[PDB]
Amino acid sequence: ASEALTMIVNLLRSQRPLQEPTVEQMRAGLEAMAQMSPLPADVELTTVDAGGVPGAWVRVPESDPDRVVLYLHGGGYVIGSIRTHRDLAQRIARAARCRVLLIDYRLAPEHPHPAAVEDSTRAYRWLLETGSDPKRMAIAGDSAGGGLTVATLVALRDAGVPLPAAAVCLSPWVDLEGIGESMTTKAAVDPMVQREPLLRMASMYLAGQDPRTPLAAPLYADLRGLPPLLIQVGTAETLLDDSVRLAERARAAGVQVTLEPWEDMIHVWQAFAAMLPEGQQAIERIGEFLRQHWQ
Repeated sequence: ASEALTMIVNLLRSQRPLQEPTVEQMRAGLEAMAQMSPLPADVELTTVDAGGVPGAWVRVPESDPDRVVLYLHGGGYVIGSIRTHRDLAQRIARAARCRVLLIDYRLAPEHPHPAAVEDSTRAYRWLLETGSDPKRMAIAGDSAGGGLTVATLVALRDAGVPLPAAAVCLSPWVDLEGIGESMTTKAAVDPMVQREPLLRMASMYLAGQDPRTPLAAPLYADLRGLPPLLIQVGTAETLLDDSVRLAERARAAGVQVTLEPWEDMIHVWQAFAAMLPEGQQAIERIGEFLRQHWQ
């Protein structure tokens, strides 16, 4: 991997964003880290009420105004915000040549499952209500937001809502128990995600609900009929086997899955694209995949 990976690893091993002592310190810590990425002057951000869910439209000069990604940020269902993920959103907008709707879905512990899924589905329905066409749409998200992407598709499908052209999951979190093999075998190389913080956040999100509740943990959901999926994951991830198991489940359900394991990459490495070449390479691939499914 690029030597730049070492710089990102060193940042993460010191900041330990998922290990802050309180939820508010975790939230603030991630916001502080996100501030480090230079947000380009050509990005246009417009706040919107996306049918009862706050959001921001993220547009760049070459955004096709009729193509839209609904972007579901990471943060364990507990942290993250429009501020933390606006840079990743604009990078995707730029690569896919589309608009991104970045939503502020309800967070746990204040608002446990199923609040996040209610909000994601509501935002998607609002996009349809306001004139976006499924064939020009996609849903994407990282980490918890990658799990949320799958859950949102399931819930939309089950409600008879037309599904979008494609979806993208970046290091998705789909196993709230942390029982994948890599949770043990990649613990040494993962500078961000370990089982203890995952269980901590899962508890906040679940509020005592079964950790295999399908819309919370879509490893246990019925995935038949989902649109083409791209799953990007790094091999230096405790969450590697979340992606592997998701791909297995989706393919078994007839979904057209592309599982892309990026050698030596860390969790949501795409977010570090300002400094990490593989991050920008992976984002370019996301744009290629989306544009292909929108042809």
